[PDB]
Amino acid sequence: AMKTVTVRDLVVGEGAPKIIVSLMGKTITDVKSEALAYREADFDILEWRVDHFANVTTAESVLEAAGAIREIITDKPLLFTFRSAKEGGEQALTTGQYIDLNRAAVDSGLVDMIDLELFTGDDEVKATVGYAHQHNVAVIMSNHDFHKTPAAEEIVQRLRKMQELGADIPKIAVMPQTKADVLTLLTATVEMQERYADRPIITMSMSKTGVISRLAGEVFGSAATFGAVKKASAPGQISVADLRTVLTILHQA
Amino acid sequence: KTVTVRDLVVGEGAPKIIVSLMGKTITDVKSEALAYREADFDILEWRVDHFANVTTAESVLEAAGAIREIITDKPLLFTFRSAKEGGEQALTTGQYIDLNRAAVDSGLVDMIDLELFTGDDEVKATVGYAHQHNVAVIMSNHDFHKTPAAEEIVQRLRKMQELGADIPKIAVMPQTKADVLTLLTATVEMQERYADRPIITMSMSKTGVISRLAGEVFGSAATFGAVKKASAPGQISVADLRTVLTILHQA
Ligand SMILES: [Cl-]
Ligand SMILES: [Cl-]
Repeated sequence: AMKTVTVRDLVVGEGAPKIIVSLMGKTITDVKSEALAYREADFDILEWRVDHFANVTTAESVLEAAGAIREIITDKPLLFTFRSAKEGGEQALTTGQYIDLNRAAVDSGLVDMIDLELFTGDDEVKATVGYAHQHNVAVIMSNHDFHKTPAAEEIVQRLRKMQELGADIPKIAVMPQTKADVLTLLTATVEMQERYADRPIITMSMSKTGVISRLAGEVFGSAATFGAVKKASAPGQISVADLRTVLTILHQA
Repeated sequence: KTVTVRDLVVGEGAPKIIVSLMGKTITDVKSEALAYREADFDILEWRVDHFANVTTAESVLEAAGAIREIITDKPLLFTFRSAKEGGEQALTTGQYIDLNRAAVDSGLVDMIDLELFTGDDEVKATVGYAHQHNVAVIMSNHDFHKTPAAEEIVQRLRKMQELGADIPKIAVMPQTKADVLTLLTATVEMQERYADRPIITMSMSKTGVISRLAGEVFGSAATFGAVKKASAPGQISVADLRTVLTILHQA
């Protein structure tokens, strides 16, 4: 049976899917103005897309920015996410730099969760998951394909490997090229959820064509969904207000 | 291609909303029609099988007239849902065909619903008759216990086209979550390979609700909502249905 994941008092895996929004700021000044602009938006988890932050290799700066968000947004769990260039991110980093950055986030005491990419390297992932858990920081383990939708079987295999590597919440986002691809993503979601999952999972088919996948998580088994405040962090994200509207209708229908 | 009934263009843009009106007497029918005046829907389906005196031709056409007098700006779809497809009363094939012919000849309805499994010759003759009077035909099939394989759902939709349906329609019942996706697969396959007109598909119950919401992407041209009482499992409130369809259209 599926256990839930509680982050800064939000319980993920129960009830209606939770809404995650991404905050993107190049400088400390932008991060602060965006955080202020997000303050009153209707979402559940705040993801900080750190790869949008210039010169992330200056430790003191990343810390300062994290502290700035944490003081403006006091009522939401914070997810620290450096999306690698490999998986659609805005910046290149070495594996070493990537792991150091996430370990720095963990020991800061400022973040509730970190995002770690499944294909970073098994050894590095196991170690960083261990380090996170030792500091009471949850891990969303992710995989993204911005060009195509892999076969359902391959999608399920990846989500299963995320569980094996210790993810608190497995997450996969794929790009549909056809309408059938959207159904392939939902099939994988259902099969994973019904046969192998023992914790919450997050799945999505990107683009306007895949939008339905961001709304039907309650029936098909995705525990959270991404929405946009102003600009999307990945294609297909709709406004958090509209997202909450639909999720509530579906929760009570 | 599209199907235009009055100023409503079916097959274009956001899926159109159909709601069912159910009443046993003329007074019930008037009461419901008045209540529906404010609801936001596109096509009014009269579930004739709920009417208590369907074998009295004078009564049925008075009820239809009553509805048309009240709802003057929406196309009216005349639907006698047979007991064998989950409806409220049983009629012989002859009575059912005669009832639909009388509806067509009345000039009061814009569309009729004919069940695919009525009998090929009777269906062809009634389709021809409706068309001769400029009445559109939604051809339907329902299964309240299971979901046929995708290939059989497609075959049925294809047969509906062959028999001259203006709009093929199929409703199936999911026993599992995978069955909901099977209905959507069949909808996509039909739409992309065989359809040359609008189609309506739905997986019933709350479990299949996605199928009532995602027609713009997957290829269903209309969807049923409920004003106060559902005409089949899984229908959601018409207001909420319009909200979701609009959000999906504007995404
Ligand atoms: Cl996303
Ligand atoms: Cl229905």
